[PDB]
Amino acid sequence: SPIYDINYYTSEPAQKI
Repeated sequence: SPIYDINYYTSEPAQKI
């Protein structure tokens, strides 16, 4: 269920993206 929170890969490159 907490798979939706696995998008932290995006939450990391806050500066990159």
